[PDB]
Amino acid sequence: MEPPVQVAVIGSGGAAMAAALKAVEQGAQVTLIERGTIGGTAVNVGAVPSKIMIRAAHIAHLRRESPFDGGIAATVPTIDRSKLLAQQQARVDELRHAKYEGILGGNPAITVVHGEARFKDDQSLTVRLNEGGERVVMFDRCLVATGASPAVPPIPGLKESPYWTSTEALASDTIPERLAVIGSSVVALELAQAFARLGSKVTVLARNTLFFREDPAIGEAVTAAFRAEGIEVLEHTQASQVAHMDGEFVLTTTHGELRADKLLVATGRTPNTRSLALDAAGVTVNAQGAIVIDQGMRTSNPNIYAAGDCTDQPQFVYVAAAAGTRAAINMTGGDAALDLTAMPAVVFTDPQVATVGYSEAEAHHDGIETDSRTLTLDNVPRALANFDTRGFIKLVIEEGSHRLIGVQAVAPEAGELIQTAALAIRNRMTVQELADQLFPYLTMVEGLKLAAQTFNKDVKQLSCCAG
Amino acid sequence: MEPPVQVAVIGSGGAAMAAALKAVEQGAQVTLIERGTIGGTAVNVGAVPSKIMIRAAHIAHLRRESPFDGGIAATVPTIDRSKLLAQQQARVDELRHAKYEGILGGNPAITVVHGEARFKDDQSLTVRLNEGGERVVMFDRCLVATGASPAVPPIPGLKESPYWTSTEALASDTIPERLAVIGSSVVALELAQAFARLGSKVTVLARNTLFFREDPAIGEAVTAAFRAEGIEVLEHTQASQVAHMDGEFVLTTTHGELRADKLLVATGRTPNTRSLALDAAGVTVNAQGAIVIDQGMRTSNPNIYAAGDCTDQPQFVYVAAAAGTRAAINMTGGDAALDLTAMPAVVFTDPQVATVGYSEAEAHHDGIETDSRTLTLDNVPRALANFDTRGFIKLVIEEGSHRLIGVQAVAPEAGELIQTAALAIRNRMTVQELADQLFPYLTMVEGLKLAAQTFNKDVKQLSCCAG
Ligand SMILES: Cc1cc2nc3c(=O)[nH]c(=O)nc-3n(C[C@H](O)[C@H](O)[C@H](O)COP(=O)(O)OP(=O)(O)OC[C@H]3O[C@@H](n4cnc5c(N)ncnc54)[C@H](O)[C@@H]3O)c2cc1C
Ligand SMILES: Cc1cc2nc3c(=O)[nH]c(=O)nc-3n(C[C@H](O)[C@H](O)[C@H](O)COP(=O)(O)OP(=O)(O)OC[C@H]3O[C@@H](n4cnc5c(N)ncnc54)[C@H](O)[C@@H]3O)c2cc1C
Ligand SMILES: NC(=O)c1ccc[n+]([C@@H]2O[C@H](COP(=O)([O-])OP(=O)(O)OC[C@H]3O[C@@H](n4cnc5c(N)ncnc54)[C@H](OP(=O)(O)O)[C@@H]3O)[C@@H](O)[C@H]2O)c1
Ligand SMILES: NC(=O)c1ccc[n+]([C@@H]2O[C@H](COP(=O)([O-])OP(=O)(O)OC[C@H]3O[C@@H](n4cnc5c(N)ncnc54)[C@H](OP(=O)(O)O)[C@@H]3O)[C@@H](O)[C@H]2O)c1
Ligand SMILES: [Hg+2]
Ligand SMILES: [Hg+2]
Repeated sequence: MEPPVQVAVIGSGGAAMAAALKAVEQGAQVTLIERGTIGGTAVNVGAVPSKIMIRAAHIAHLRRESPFDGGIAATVPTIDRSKLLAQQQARVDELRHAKYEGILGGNPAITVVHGEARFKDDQSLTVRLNEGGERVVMFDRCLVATGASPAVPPIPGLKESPYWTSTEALASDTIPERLAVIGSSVVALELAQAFARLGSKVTVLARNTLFFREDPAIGEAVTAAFRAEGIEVLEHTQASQVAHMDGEFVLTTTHGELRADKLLVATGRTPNTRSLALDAAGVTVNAQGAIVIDQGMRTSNPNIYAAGDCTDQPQFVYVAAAAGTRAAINMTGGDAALDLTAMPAVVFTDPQVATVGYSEAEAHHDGIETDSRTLTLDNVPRALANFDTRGFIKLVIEEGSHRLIGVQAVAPEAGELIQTAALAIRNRMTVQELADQLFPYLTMVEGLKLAAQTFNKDVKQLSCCAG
Repeated sequence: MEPPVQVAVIGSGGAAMAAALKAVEQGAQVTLIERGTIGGTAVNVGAVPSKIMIRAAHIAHLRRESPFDGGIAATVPTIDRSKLLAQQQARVDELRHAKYEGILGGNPAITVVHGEARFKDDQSLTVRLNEGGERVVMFDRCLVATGASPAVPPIPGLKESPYWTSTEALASDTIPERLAVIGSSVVALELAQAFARLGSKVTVLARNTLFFREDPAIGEAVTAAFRAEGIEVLEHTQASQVAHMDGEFVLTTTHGELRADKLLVATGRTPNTRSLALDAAGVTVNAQGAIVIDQGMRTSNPNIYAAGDCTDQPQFVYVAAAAGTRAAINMTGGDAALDLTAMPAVVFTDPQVATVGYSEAEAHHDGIETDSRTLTLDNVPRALANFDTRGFIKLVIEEGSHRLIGVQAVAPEAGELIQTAALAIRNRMTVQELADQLFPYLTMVEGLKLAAQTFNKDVKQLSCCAG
């Protein structure tokens, strides 16, 4: 009779949870090791609390102003951040219980160990237990799903100052009068706008332009939107010194001296791999410290897998979970691979950013010949009816085949409409085929159809829902 | 040398516009006859003004209340309906110019005639001109695209009372203190909620239940939502007498006497065909007065076509436009057919209703064996993060193949997510295939994936974005 496979999982985030559950489903016995709070980043200090805070911010903003203020009075709402934080935290705590702790605890084929794991060799871990002492965890296969942590640039004075990462910002019980933000990508900008809408005077120090690594139309639209609601965006601006004196931050910058009550540093994340003794198990990392893996999540050691933010994978919980599931399949004798060809991504600013597939520049880099169309939102009936035409929908096609290969959008509800684009790309549709489908009038997603139609004719001279 | 085909178009709405433009593109000479305002229903008195008013209502509602009121103060906003109406009307007038009048006037192959057309015979019309007298319009082919008008039930006292249809409601410059609504489908309920949110005390007299012809889960959710925000929904209630006395409506009902300042009657629409002398051209109508057509929009007379609300077609401007385009193709020697298999539909209540493909009941009626899953919105991360879990997402599949054949949703942004469902149905995807696609976390559209996963496993015991 053959014994259950012994699977060790390091972490308890989206990747680890998916792996643990799939491994048990496949008949393995799981030992899961977590050094901090169960659930990792998405539930505790990431996606969930951030989206809640952004929704609160949206309501505050719309109470302050709207495109219908000519006929609907607005007021500046009083904000009780203590109550908002309590509400936010209760949902976080509830979800941690329901989807993480309750699922791990209610399964007898799973042992949770509260401690910090490192590799002893290629078939065992040593765990420094949170209650002191150690245990050894022997395994047949191991998944490393240790995630990442906020990166901190070596700006003089920053290290010893009382600055915030996303964690401390989300956990804060007060809205600061003045918030400085160093960074210019999704964490910085999601949180900058939320804090601004909840009452902070926000200044963003962007070392280049916003969303510098994305199609430049994205940063252009987001920058304009931010400035329109009173967020200061200092482009090509870095702080050379941080100080905290007489109860406030003092930043020395290329733009002059800036003062603020709180400072958010949102300058990327780094993989959590330095405490793992990966060399002891022959697990290779890249120049950023990320664990190198193939499409099956296999490391340089055949019995060790890695998934999620501790690898080079896109840092989205749906990617981490998908990777964990497939790692578990492979740890239990299967043959699975992760396909990210139609992976959507959403930035929860207002307007939202959403992308899927190739930008023009990404396609060019991969040797693909392209064409594109960029439909400004003043051509989308829904945006016109809302009297808010900030943004655009951009479609990228392969030349010759006219297959849709990418979409980038800046729009309210961009995160909803992007999934239609994602399915169109998955199903290898041409823009003509997409345009010939019926879309509902006066929805944002109708903009995909209208953009697709501009490859053939002028949408300006097209009648209502022609197609 | 062969002459341009002479195409007559009756109407100037979505169907007529699409046809006129396509006919010219195909080398025909168009004579378009319109008795009233250019643009017909969607732009002037339908979709556009209604969606604007509903958006205004949404802002008013969120200024009044939200799930975040524990930490964000709310006020009752003053509403200036004169300013809101002016804003609404300016957008209507702008769009009529841009997409209808400017397009017709700027094309020399198009003659617009201001008058009421009827058939003289099967190759000509007589037009009663708005400025008096008549002209004859000879044609080789004719498209009838005359739309529909609000239906009015023969309730004693109603005919001679100063009641509203959707037209008068949308054009009103004041929000009535008390609004009674007779009707229980999309027009009644879209407008009931908009008026309620803008300040009216609204009472809906529904002769059966809300959305009686739809999957019963829809009406159940909408009814609960309406009651939750103080709209009275009187089910199985009809008015047997209308009177207008001492400046108010007095309705005699099965629920007792009801009084209101204004009365909206929203009890369907009827095709505009009685003034057409259709018998003179051998064009057959059905028992409702709708012009009978095939999938190519051809009537009983081979030289006459019909499209839009004057037929039995679904009354959506995107259907009318698609039908008009294809009628024009067929009028100019082509072979086109309209496929409504993946036709989405959206109700702009809050939460929205959206449907595509078959309900369980519709599938059963067509001999299709089905299974289904209904995911309540308290399982959707986005809804949880918004602290608003009103609604559900329901998926209908064919048994055996597991092909997705229908989706019904009641949710905020249901109209956006429904298009992903529409494409999945177009591409003949199984629920397993849909579930294995990556969706963005904390979007409403993620609910489609989560619902799809419940055909295989319990979503309650699934970890974050497992899949
Ligand atoms: C502010 C913010 C907002 C975000 N918003 C979104 C969003 O809207 N949508 C989205 O899809 N994604 C979002 N993300 C990203 C998402 O949170 C991550 O991509 C995802 O949570 C990564 O999951 P994971 O399983 O790889 O790692 P994690 O969830 O980070 O879990 C790793 C776990 O391993 C533990 N650990 C590490 N080392 C050891 C060790 N040696 N021994 C024991 N335990 C260890 C850690 O304590 C941690 O609990 C956001 C992230 C942040 C920071
Ligand atoms: C309140 C309301 C809200 C709506 N909301 C939406 C929505 O959100 N989304 C959506 O897709 N659809 C919506 N609709 C439906 C949409 O407006 C219609 O389905 C669409 O406009 C029909 O277009 P059509 O071309 O068939 O007819 P119409 O646009 O009605 O045009 C018919 C034209 O023919 C003219 N005419 C009639 N008889 C004659 C004659 N004998 N001679 C000359 N001219 C004549 C009329 O004056 C009219 O201008 C809504 C409708 C209403 C009433
Ligand atoms: N909605 C979501 O899905 C979501 C939400 C939050 C986080 N996340 C994920 O979590 C990860 C972390 O996000 P992130 O926004 O922190 O990082 P990121 O997207 O990796 O971007 C790095 C940011 O740091 C800046 N930067 C780096 N070093 C700097 C320095 N020395 N000085 C000033 N600026 C510096 C970069 O500027 P330049 O671009 O100019 O180099 C850029 O703005 C990302 O993968 C992100 O997608 C996702
Ligand atoms: N968002 C959109 O796409 C949109 C918006 C507006 C309109 N439209 C379209 O325009 C058309 C008209 O919509 P509509 O809502 O007026 O009609 P509808 O959807 O055809 O529904 C008819 C309504 O009238 C009721 N009714 C009929 N006779 C009645 C009587 N004698 N007494 C009381 N109630 C009576 C019906 O009740 P029962 O159901 O109980 O019989 C039902 O509520 C529809 O095709 C609609 O889809 C679409
Ligand atoms: Hg349209
Ligand atoms: Hg998730």
